[PDB]
Amino acid sequence: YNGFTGRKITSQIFIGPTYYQRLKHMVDDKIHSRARGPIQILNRQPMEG
DNA sequence: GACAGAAAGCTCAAGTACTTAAGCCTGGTCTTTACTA
Repeated sequence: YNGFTGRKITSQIFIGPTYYQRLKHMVDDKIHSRARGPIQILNRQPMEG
């Protein structure tokens, strides 16, 4: 049944329990932004990493 | 003066030196100086 309106769904959906894994990769460890931060010593260019 | 031989020359196959080798990103760990003097 549709969660929003309560109407039945015309197609019949395949459902069941399946074993799922959470992986090490998370967005909080990958999100990054830069604006006039640290400057490399030799090239006077933005840092790496 | 006509031939042949010995010449410098020239070109053409093998061998050698040198080059590049995807893009971005995240971590971790280790180490710069150990050894003779």
